[PDB]
Amino acid sequence: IVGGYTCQENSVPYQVSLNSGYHFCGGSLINDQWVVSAAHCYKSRIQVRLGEHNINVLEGNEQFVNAAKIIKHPNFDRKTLNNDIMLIKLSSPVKLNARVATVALPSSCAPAGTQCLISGWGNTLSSGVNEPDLLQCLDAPLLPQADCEASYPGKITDNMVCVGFLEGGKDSCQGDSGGPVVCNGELQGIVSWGYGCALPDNPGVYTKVCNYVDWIQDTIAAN
Amino acid sequence: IVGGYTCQENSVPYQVSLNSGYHFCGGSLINDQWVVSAAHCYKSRIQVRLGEHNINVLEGNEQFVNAAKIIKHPNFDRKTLNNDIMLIKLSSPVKLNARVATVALPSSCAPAGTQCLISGWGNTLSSGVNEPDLLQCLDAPLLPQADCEASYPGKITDNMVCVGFLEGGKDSCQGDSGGPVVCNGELQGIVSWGYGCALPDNPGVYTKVCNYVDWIQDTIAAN
Repeated sequence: IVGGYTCQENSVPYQVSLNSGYHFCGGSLINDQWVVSAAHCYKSRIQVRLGEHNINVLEGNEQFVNAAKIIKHPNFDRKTLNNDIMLIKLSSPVKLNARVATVALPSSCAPAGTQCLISGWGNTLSSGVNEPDLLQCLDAPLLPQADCEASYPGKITDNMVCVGFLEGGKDSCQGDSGGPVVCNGELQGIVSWGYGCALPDNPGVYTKVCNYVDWIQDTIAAN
Repeated sequence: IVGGYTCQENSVPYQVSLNSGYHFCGGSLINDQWVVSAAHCYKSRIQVRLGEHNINVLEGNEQFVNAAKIIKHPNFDRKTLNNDIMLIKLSSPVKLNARVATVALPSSCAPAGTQCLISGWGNTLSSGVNEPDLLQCLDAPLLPQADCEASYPGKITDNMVCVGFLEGGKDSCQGDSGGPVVCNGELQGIVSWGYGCALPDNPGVYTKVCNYVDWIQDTIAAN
């Protein structure tokens, strides 16, 4: 997160860190056994870390669980990052409590103009890299699809949404990938891609989660 | 390397990749058993990969050897990155040949105005991150110490040198760390730090290797 602020400890209780020996992506806990992340965060072994605030210091609220099934959307296209969504079933349910809780799936697609919260331990600089220890938060609005399509001529599908500021300075960045944008209590987007980080006229683009609620539900049920 | 070009295959034969399960820094082979890298690339287990061109495809010229002793400069200061130099003794000597060869230590400190070659598999973008598969090369001059000190008021020691372009656009970046800047056949610098990557007025700064030749020699001899 570039241009954000440190989240109050465990105030984003559905945020998880996906770790392979190091944090490489974030995700959202949607029930006590399933996590939604970006299909481009796929790795064959993933340890999911919940209850995290400082990703590097054991603070005493963490639960670390291994992914048992990691399911990428069957139409995920690696080249356009269309359908960049993945589901991870944990190998055992987690203990839901104050610092570890669920986020709701969307009842409808949020309108342009909605303020959302994006969070993650991803890159905090618009040039070079600096990985933060503490979870970062960003308040940012959902942008009109016309503004999204204008920034990325020919690359935005109906499954992608832009969130951010066209003047730049504040955005998600590599490492935030797979994590949440929550607007009015529901998961509306997943951090997916953008050109650079926090650049003028290059807003971040997010998987539009209200397009996948049937798939997320079919898949949890069949699994 | 931002703004560079793909090196001809195995034309930088002293370049090595330091790997912990992934490439995280570069270095230079200075004899058949010792590698010089940046002290900030220190990890307790390192696999050194030599003969590399595509860091991701076995091409048939690689030699992969484990580090046996990893020695950081005793005055390395983690906060200012002063004395950012480290020596790695390989657990067995490598087979020196066309694609795996030594680079010479400096006979004197190169003058400002010298053209050098910097290489590495580090970040290729000035905003966001993109790691390349193929080794990248950059031709860049050594800058006057006054220009270096002017860009970074209060942070340049006598052990640091700037290389690059004050207009920005071309620079080394995270991941190139620890690798070589060679000028007229001798290792003159080690990729160390800079603000951002390829930004106007923020040239990269490098450990000045001609200040450490006695230490490098003492240390190889005592070990």
